[PDB]
Amino acid sequence: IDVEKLLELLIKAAAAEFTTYYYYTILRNHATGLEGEAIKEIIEDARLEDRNHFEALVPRIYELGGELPRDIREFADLASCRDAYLPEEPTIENILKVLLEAERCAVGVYTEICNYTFGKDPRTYDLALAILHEEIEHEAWFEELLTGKPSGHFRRGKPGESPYVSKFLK
Amino acid sequence: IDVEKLLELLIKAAAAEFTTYYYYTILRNHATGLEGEAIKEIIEDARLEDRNHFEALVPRIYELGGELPRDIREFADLASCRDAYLPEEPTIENILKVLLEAERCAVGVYTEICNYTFGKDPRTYDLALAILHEEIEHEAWFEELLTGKPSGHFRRGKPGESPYVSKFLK
Amino acid sequence: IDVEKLLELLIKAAAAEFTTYYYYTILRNHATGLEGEAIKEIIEDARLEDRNHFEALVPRIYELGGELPRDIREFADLASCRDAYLPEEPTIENILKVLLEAERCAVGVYTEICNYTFGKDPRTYDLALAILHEEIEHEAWFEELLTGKPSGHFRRGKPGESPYVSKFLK
Amino acid sequence: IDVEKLLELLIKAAAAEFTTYYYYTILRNHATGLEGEAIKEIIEDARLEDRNHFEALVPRIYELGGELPRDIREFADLASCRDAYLPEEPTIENILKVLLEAERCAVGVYTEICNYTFGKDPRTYDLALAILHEEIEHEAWFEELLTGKPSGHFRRGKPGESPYVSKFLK
Amino acid sequence: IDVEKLLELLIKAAAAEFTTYYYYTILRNHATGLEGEAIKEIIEDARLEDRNHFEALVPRIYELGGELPRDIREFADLASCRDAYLPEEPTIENILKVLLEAERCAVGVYTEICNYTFGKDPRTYDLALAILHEEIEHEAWFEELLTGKPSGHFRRGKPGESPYVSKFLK
Amino acid sequence: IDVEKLLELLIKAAAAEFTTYYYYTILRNHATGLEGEAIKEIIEDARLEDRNHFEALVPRIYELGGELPRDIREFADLASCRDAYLPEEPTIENILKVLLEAERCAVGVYTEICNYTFGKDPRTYDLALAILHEEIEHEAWFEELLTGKPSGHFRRGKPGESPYVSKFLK
Amino acid sequence: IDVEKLLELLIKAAAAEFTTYYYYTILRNHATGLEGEAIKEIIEDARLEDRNHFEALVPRIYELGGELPRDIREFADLASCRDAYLPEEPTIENILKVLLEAERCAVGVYTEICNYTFGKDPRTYDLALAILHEEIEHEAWFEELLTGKPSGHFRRGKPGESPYVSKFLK
Amino acid sequence: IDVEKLLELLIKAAAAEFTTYYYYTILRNHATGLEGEAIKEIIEDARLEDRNHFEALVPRIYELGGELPRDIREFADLASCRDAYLPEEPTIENILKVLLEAERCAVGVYTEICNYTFGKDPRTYDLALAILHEEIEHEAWFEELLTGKPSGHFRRGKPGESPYVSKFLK
Amino acid sequence: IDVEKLLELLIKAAAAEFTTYYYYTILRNHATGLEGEAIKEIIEDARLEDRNHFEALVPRIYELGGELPRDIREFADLASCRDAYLPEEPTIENILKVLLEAERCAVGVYTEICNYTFGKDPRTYDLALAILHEEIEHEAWFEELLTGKPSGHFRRGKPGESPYVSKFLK
Amino acid sequence: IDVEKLLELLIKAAAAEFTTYYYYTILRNHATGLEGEAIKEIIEDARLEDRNHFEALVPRIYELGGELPRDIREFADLASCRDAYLPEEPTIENILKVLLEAERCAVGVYTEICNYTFGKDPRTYDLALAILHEEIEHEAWFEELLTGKPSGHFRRGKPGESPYVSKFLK
Amino acid sequence: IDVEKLLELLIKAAAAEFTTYYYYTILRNHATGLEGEAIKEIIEDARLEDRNHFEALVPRIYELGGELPRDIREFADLASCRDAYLPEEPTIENILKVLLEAERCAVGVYTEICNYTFGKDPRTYDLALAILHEEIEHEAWFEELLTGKPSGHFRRGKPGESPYVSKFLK
Amino acid sequence: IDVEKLLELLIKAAAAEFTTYYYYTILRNHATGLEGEAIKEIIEDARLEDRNHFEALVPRIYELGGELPRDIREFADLASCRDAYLPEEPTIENILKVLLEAERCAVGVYTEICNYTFGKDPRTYDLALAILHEEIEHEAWFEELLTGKPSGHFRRGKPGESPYVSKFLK
Ligand SMILES: [Fe+3]
Ligand SMILES: [Fe+3]
Ligand SMILES: [Fe+3]
Ligand SMILES: [Fe+3]
Ligand SMILES: [Fe+3]
Ligand SMILES: [Fe+3]
Ligand SMILES: [Fe+3]
Ligand SMILES: [Fe+3]
Repeated sequence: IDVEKLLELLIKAAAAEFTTYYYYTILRNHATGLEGEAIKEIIEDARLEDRNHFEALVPRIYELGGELPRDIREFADLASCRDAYLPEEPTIENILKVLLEAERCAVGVYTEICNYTFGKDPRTYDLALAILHEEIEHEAWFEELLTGKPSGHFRRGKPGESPYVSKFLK
Repeated sequence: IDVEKLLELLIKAAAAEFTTYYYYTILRNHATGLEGEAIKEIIEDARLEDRNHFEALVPRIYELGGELPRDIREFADLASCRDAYLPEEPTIENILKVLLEAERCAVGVYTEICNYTFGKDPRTYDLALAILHEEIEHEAWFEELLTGKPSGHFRRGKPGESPYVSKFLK
Repeated sequence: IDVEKLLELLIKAAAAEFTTYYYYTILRNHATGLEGEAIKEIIEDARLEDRNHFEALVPRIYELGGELPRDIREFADLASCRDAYLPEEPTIENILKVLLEAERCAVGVYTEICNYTFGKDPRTYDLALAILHEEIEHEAWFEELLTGKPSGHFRRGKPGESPYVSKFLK
Repeated sequence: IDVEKLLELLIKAAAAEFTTYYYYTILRNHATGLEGEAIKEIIEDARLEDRNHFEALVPRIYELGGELPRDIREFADLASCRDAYLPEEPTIENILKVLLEAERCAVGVYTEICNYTFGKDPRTYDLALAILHEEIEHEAWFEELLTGKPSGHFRRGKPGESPYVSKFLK
Repeated sequence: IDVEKLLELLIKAAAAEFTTYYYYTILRNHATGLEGEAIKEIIEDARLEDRNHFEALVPRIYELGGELPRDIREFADLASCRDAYLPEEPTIENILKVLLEAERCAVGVYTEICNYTFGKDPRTYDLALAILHEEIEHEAWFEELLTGKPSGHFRRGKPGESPYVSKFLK
Repeated sequence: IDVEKLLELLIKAAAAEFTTYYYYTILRNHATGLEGEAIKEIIEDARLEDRNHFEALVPRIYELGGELPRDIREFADLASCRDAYLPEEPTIENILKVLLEAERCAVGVYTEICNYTFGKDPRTYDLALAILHEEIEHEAWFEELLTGKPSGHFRRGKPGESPYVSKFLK
Repeated sequence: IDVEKLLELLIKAAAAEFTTYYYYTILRNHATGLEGEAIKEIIEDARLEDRNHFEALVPRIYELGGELPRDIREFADLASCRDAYLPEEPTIENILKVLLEAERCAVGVYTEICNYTFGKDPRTYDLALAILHEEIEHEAWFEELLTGKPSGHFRRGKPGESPYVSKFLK
Repeated sequence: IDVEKLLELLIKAAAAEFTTYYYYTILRNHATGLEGEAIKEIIEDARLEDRNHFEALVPRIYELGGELPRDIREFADLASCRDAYLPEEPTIENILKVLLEAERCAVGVYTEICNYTFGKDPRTYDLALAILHEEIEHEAWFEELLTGKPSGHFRRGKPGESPYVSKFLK
Repeated sequence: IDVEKLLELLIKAAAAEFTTYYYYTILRNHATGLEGEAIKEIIEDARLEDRNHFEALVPRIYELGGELPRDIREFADLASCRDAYLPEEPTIENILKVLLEAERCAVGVYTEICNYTFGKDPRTYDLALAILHEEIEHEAWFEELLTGKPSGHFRRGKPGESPYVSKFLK
Repeated sequence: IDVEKLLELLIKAAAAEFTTYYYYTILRNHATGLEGEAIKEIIEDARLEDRNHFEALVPRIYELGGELPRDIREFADLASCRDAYLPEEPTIENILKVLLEAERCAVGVYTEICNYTFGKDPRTYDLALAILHEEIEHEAWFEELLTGKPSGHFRRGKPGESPYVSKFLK
Repeated sequence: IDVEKLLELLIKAAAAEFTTYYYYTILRNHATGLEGEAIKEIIEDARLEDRNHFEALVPRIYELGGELPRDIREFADLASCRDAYLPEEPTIENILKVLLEAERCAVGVYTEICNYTFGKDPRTYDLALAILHEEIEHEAWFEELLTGKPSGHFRRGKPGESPYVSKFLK
Repeated sequence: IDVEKLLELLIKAAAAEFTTYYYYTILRNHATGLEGEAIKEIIEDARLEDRNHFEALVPRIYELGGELPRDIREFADLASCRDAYLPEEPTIENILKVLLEAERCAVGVYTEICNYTFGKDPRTYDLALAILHEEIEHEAWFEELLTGKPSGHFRRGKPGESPYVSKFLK
């Protein structure tokens, strides 16, 4: 494995998770009214688990000899996803669209990392797989709410449970 | 008490609970969208408690000298209720209709067993009464969601609590 | 501080909390249907915390040399708020209107008590402040549900948590 | 069963429990001195369990198609017991007399409901029986304290345990 | 109900439970070897739950105006069962025979009490029913071990759980 | 990956787990006598974990765009294993034979799914691997009991622990 | 050590604890009125810990090759203490006298066993010492209540804690 | 704020709490007999919470640049209260008099500190307020026991709970 | 109070906390070697509590009618503190210098907010006071490590305890 | 006490415990079949508690100025017991013979240490006594399984409880 | 035993523990800087356990008919150790010297008490032994930190665990 | 896969873990002084997790048809690592060198096993991967302490947590 490339991938994914922890706060606060109370706890579940994803990526970055960038704006500019901005018309459907685009991008990032470390770096692969479980379940929550396609998921009992990444957490 | 008749009643009710544990899984997965997120945890609450009802009926069946049937298809064909099939147009209102018919039938089954063992078999009566509490509360949840008639119930804190049948559970 | 005036304020506020514990029960039971399941746990959260507010006001009343009135009808007639009556047309929006008027009055009562005991009676001030936190958060829940204005609150994990008044509770 | 009669009985008993939750607060605060510290926790135990009795009666009332009355004064005027007023000479013995009259009336109310729903409405019967256990134990506590007749009861570990009605509570 | 007769029944049953708590200790210690390790935890489960049965009968005896007899030998001589003596040849099969005779007698005692208080004394009936659940499950454990007839019971997780009588325990 | 083939494999394996949850109940109840008490908790451990396997397979099926079949008999007819029928001579050795054939088939099913999704679908692979851990340990328990070959496993502390699949459970 | 003598001492002390568990039940129920509520929890604390003393003595008896006697009346007749009979005039002071005589005898029994096994049988010595701690604290509770001599003890948080003998308990 | 003056106040109050932790031990041990068992747990509650007050004052003293005095006798000589000496005639009423004088002095000390840091040092003010809550509740317990004036307080569940100062404790 | 000014103050302080949560991660990772292991848990304690400070500021911002800025770079540019950059020579002493400058600035920010809302906005004042407690204790930890001045603080038991702000957290 | 002799005794006993932790693993894995499932948890209980014995001996060795030997083979060669080798014919009875010889030797080792430190080194004596309790109970388990002599012991609830040595453990 | 001599020894040792609880607070606060953070939790562990030693000595003093002295200065003047004064040059090494002298004196005090009550007063002996365990482990912590001699101890998980004296604590 | 080769690898790795559990005890005890207290808990964390690694390897060895060797010296001679001997000059830096060589060897062993079972034996691969996570984190702890290279790890909350291997543990 070319380890500088994996370090770029991992830093970009961790910037995606950190920015996501911010933008989801904003999105959570605008899920308002009767429809929004339905999706608020789900946004909060995804936001806390994603910040846990950041908390799991950083130790692996420093394991491989990389560092987080000096400036937090450099970090934000490195995000592998685009910013989950609040829509101009922040309806519940428009917000769900933004959240679904974010978790679809996140699934792709971690699929890319797993397809990079498969049979080559088992620790990073296992970590990217653990985050990929939770990003797939994030995408399913928001795609069932926005489109109605049944994907059989439930709401975590408490936000930030992160059942698949917890063994990388303290 | 004619104990073969009570054994038929109890086996038929346990087949109702086992099939219900399956069909409610299917119904749970199709409660989708913004309206469905409202009723999903309630379907899950009823599904887990009903499978707990099966888990409480089987020991009493073997107490009285009966057995579950050899083949699982024989068992399913013995269900005292009709199959809670997914409706052809699986809207939230049509699904609530199916769930309400299932829990109304279940209330009738356990009313029948209690009216059979009253003053005659106190253990089976107490057990049928404990399940009857939870089936009455299932019916009330779904009738408040479908019709709006206030029956004063809340959502269990965690699915499968089964507060009335727990003392028959392990 | 004129302590008979503070005792009137505190008794009137405790009658507001006790009556509110009753009327919110009624309002909780009529939050029915698909929209009402969304607001039921929020009504229950506010009802239990408000009865906890009564449970915190009574010890301070007897600290200052006051008593609850002999007759429970005298007590109800002393409520600093108006009765959160069930609306003639008990829709979800009309019920939210009633709940929001009740929690807006409650915020005003406890603002008045804090503006009375500020720098003068620190124990009563701290207690009125603790209740005022929870009444402000009640008002925000119901104003976000009724109007959509984002005020950034979540649902307590379990009803009656009363995180700000708990240190006055047993 | 004539269900309007059972609804009257159940509403009157729930008004008895709600008023009792108020009047026992007052009685608790006047159990003072060296003798009163002995009976205070017992008054608190009975007060919290009785308010739990109210919390268990209301869901059954709305199950059967009844409602709590619109006005809280109507409710108080419906109490099946007389008001546990603070005695004119509020000695420990006079207060125990009042508490014993209240719990003797409560035992009679729930005996009446059980004698009404026996073999006829098993859910309401089971609920009235669960409250009747705790009202019998309330009467025994206060009759042992006032007269010395041994009835073999202990103090609940924590107030409001309600071991017999808990399965109807949330 | 003739209450002196019910007091005799209840005192005799409580002597049965107290003596049983002793004799089961002895029987537990002689369940030795490879076969006995299988039945030891089951003997211990039944012994602790039976002593819990004594702990639940005594408060009801003093509720009804009765007392335990002055002398512990009078008490032992009042046991409604015969003494679960260690067999002359204390094999695992002979010990199981003794345990099964004891729990069959206990089922009969509590069936007799329930058939006495049915529709007449609901508190004592509920208590006798709760003990009767656990005595029926004791009989089933020992009859499955001695004869092999399937009655579908499992081993309690911890001895003395007493899931049916716990609400009468402190 | 041809996703309809993986959906067939996953539905067939989930029917195997659901039928197994039924048939193991029956097998559990006939593990009787002194020898059977030894294997009962082990049957119960495997039965509960297998029903947990069903509870983990269904969300992945609806993730991939599949559904459980409409009718529960269709589902049972799709089981990748043969029915763990009670043997004609239900001795402890014959029952162990049936249980060992069932868990050997289950190991083969999940080996097949893992050999299908390896390096191709990491979420389904991880899930099939988690179930495969527990099916390998089921096979080892029953092969040590039936043949005596040491495979170094212990009994789970509580049934249905499912230590490897729990992160897919709620 | 002459081990038959130590076995006599240990069997006599265990009969003292078993009879005490009975007689303290009776004494507990007659600690009535305002004064008795003060001493009831203390009687209950001593009763449960003493029955725990029986539960710790029996394993050591069977360790040393002894057995509990065949008949429970033989056992009661072997008690190293005299029977804590209910006094003819069962006042709170007379009951405290009886309880203090019982715990003074118990302190003497275990002092005798410790003075027997000192430097000779360390396991039995440690066990007799652990019971002797709790019997000394029982005597101090009852001597402070009856005479007022300060011995600095508090009430255990929950009855039957047995902090010194717990490591011999299961 | 003149910070040396606040440091004197805080050191004097912490010496009051440390000496109080000693003298309350002595007072606790002499609350003997039937009346004293009533007040013992209340003395223990106040003693442990007061030693917790010392544990909260010391970090704030070292925050502000002060130190505890070198010698423990200097410290004791700095106590803002007078020594809660055991009365010459240590009756329950005389001991309650001493305890009430101590907690009345403590309320005055912390009122003085709060009136010093109000709007000037918010951390010390909040800390002095938290201790002042618990000292007001100490005074109320002892004034209700000694005089009978109802102040509506209960006994903490466990000694040293310190619900208001706990957030300053470790 | 001019509420736009308080909203600026609160948004700037929340940007300080969010950036601090990032920069402290970086600082935590470079506290290396034998000296750094001493300060790592303290950096982690401060980092988690500061991110909790962000989690408490956002609900109050949306209460007062403000919002977090659309872009995360705008947010970072609004931080009331300067960026806790990793020093060019990242020794343990240089890192402690940076951490101490950050927590000294944070103490000043929250002193400014409290001096703004004192007697004017009690909810925001209480919140700013709760954060100010934890920022004062952060400054004391780092000033004791860097200079040796005794300020009497200990290490929180687990990172992110936030004992003073927890009642604002979920 | 000659402390080099006590250090030899303690090092030899700790080598006995460490080797025993290995050999019991092997013995545990060969307790197979229907008889072996009975004794497996008992072997596991003894193995974990014995490794806990090693964990308690090492701190006392370094207290007295001794060390564990440099090489792990030197350590194994110092074991005060002989190696609990797997028997050539590893039947359940032959394995029980080996386990009983090991725990009989262990009882003798710790009897020797206690007879060495009695009245001379109280810390080491107390530690050797705590291990001696658990070794006596190990011997009793295996002697009841192999010979049937009743010694009145039960199975620890969870392996490695070590109730007597836990206060020396971390 | 001459009990006045043992009472002197026990009162002097309890004054040593109480003064130590004060002086260790002071010593804890001056363990500053990078080296001091290493020893702070160890000082806190010893300080809390020593105050627990005081909490265990007082009940035994009042058991034997002794009392704590009337005045707290008399008590401090009775300390069996010398005052653990802050050194004139309070370096980490000088502070460790003071702490090691204090715990060496404490080991000698409790060795003296055990050598006094050996075979003569088993309760006091057991108590002095329990404190002597913890004082030996205190001495080992400080002697390993000051000199480097390996004595194999670890840091208690939480301060004031007091694993050996806890059974004397409430 | 050639299964005898994998059995050699797994037995050699389990001997590495068992010997490591011994040698780390020795290394832990010599991490003395002010610097050593910093690294002691980290040595203890690694030692307990490594012994947990042994506890996870043995069941997989007996799954695959292998056994631990008859003699514990044969086992030690099979260790895939070299013995982590105490250095001749046991400074903190020399001890860290030894620990880092041990965990670097362990990372290589488990990398070798994973590179052997990849896509071939998924259970053993998953197990070797779980141990490899914890061995990589062991190496990072010791390399950050010895060299200062930031690898972003923290100290486990309690020793032997083994977050990655726990699902293989009981
Ligand atoms: Fe993410
Ligand atoms: Fe059902
Ligand atoms: Fe019984
Ligand atoms: Fe006793
Ligand atoms: Fe104080
Ligand atoms: Fe901050
Ligand atoms: Fe000490
Ligand atoms: Fe390892």
